[PDB]
Amino acid sequence: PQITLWKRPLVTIKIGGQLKEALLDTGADDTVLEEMNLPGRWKPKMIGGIGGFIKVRQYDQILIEICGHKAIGTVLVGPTPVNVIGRNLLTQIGCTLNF
Amino acid sequence: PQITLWKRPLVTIKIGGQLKEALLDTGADDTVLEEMNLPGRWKPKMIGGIGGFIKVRQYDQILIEICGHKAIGTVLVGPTPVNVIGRNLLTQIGCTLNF
Ligand SMILES: CCC(CC)CN(C[C@@H](O)[C@H](Cc1ccccc1)NC(=O)O[C@H]1CO[C@H]2OCC[C@H]21)S(=O)(=O)c1ccc(OC)cc1
Repeated sequence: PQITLWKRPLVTIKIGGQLKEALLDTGADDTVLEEMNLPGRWKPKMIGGIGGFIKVRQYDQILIEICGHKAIGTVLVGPTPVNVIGRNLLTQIGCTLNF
Repeated sequence: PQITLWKRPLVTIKIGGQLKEALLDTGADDTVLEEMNLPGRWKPKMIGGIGGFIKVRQYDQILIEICGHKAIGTVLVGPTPVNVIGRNLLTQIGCTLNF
């Protein structure tokens, strides 16, 4: 689809078999989701944003469907203000910026 | 143009008579720029992201050119680690997300 930006580009995602709403975020290198349960192993990591750094759990090679498009990649879980889909997954679904 | 997301979507902007690099950021409601001593009145504001909130100065009706596309709107100035062009201006230059 072509998504205009008068509203937040929020979309439905499927991860761990569960539906969620997430923000398509071209300013995020990484995908960061709010606290949730995911199966498999994870590693503790740090990630920094506009206000400083937070502790996240890093899940690698996670299946996630974004607005009907499949991706498999790294998902960070932690106290982010909102679920964000970052460039690591936006590239996989073929998302580009156009003006 | 079309911008892929293999790397950060950095572009040159002109604001306050200065050229700077800034992210085209679909996840930013507002535009947030590195500390700069703009003239005119402003209003205090706090904006939150990963890590928490930062204090910024809100300037209204600021002229800003993004890849040769002119815009005018609100710009927030403060200790951000990166310049981000938010949806308030991305809509003015006709920017969409496409996949
Ligand atoms: C609330 C959603 C999101 C935070 C997630 C908001 N951000 C825009 C993002 O694009 C920032 C913009 C941003 C980019 C880089 C450094 C600071 C901020 N990116 C970001 O935090 O990404 C992190 C996750 O992936 C990593 O790659 C970048 C940092 C990591 S922001 O910078 O904090 C922000 C911008 C405008 C605003 O107006 C009300 C309020 C908050």
